[PDB]
Amino acid sequence: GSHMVGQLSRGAIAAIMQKGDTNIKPILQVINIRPITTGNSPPRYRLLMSDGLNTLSSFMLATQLNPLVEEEQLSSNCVCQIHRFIVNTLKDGRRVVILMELEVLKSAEAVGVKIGNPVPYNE
Ligand SMILES: O=C(O)c1sc2cc(-n3c(S)nnc3-c3ccc(F)cc3)ccc2c1Cl
Ligand SMILES: O=C(O)c1sc2cc(-n3c(S)nnc3-c3ccc(F)cc3)ccc2c1Cl
Ligand SMILES: O=C(O)c1sc2cc(-n3c(S)nnc3-c3ccc(F)cc3)ccc2c1Cl
Ligand SMILES: O=C(O)c1sc2cc(-n3c(S)nnc3-c3ccc(F)cc3)ccc2c1Cl
Ligand SMILES: O=C(O)c1sc2cc(-n3c(S)nnc3-c3ccc(F)cc3)ccc2c1Cl
Repeated sequence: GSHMVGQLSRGAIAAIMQKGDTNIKPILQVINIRPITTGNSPPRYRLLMSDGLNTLSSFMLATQLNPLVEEEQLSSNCVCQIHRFIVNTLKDGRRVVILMELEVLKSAEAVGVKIGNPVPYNE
C-alpha cells in the first residue's frame, strides 16, 4: 500500500547499533544477500538491510536460517520482521548483527523495489 516507508522500523538500525536494544522486533528490508568466504565450514550469508532511513551491511544469518536463502526466496526486496537477534563483536571491534529468527512479511516479488532512500549507517 501507500507510504511504503511506513512498512519499516525507521531508526531501528541506530537503536541496535548505538543503544544495543535487543527487545525490539524490528521490520527491515533486505537490500542484498551474499555468501562470505568460509572454507570447509558451513556456508554463511551476510546481508545488507534497510530500516528505511539507514542501510547496514553487517548482518548475518544464523546458520539455522540458511534454508530461507537457499530454498524460500529470502532475497533482495523482501520485507522481514526480526523476531530474535544478537550482536557479536569481532577482534577488530566491528559488530555483526546475527539474525536468529525472522519472518518474511512480504516476498521480494510483492514489494519489488528498495523502499525509501536509505543511506549507509556509519559505524
Ligand atoms: O580471502 C582473503 O584473503 C581475505 S583476507 C581478509 C581479511 C579480513 N580482515 C579484516 S578486513 N580485518 N581483519 C581481518 C582478518 C580476517 C581473518 C584473519 F584470520 C585475520 C584477519 C577479512 C576478510 C578477509 C578475506 Cl575474505
Ligand atoms: O592484510 C591483508 O591483506 C590480509 S590477507 C589475509 C589472508 C588470510 N588468510 C590466509 S593467508 N588463509 N586464509 C585466510 C583467511 C581469510 C579470511 C578469513 F575470515 C579467515 C582466513 C587471513 C588474513 C589476511 C589479511 Cl588480514
Ligand atoms: O566488507 C568487509 O568486511 C570486507 S573485509 C575485506 C578484506 C579484504 N582483503 C584483505 S584485508 N586482504 N585481501 C582481501 C581480499 C579479500 C577477498 C577478495 F576477494 C580479494 C581480496 C578485502 C575486502 C574486504 C571487505 Cl569489502
Ligand atoms: O568473504 C568475505 O567477504 C568476508 S568479509 C569479512 C569480514 C570479517 N569481519 C571482521 S575481520 N570484522 N568484522 C567482520 C564482519 C563480518 C561479517 C559482517 F557481516 C560484518 C563484519 C570477517 C570475515 C569476513 C569474510 Cl570471510
Ligand atoms: O575476529 C574474530 O574473532 C573472527 S570470528 C570469525 C568468524 C568467521 N566465520 C566463518 S569462517 N563462518 N562464519 C563466520 C562468522 C563471522 C562473523 C560472525 F559474526 C559470525 C560467524 C570468519 C572470520 C572471523 C573472525 Cl576474523
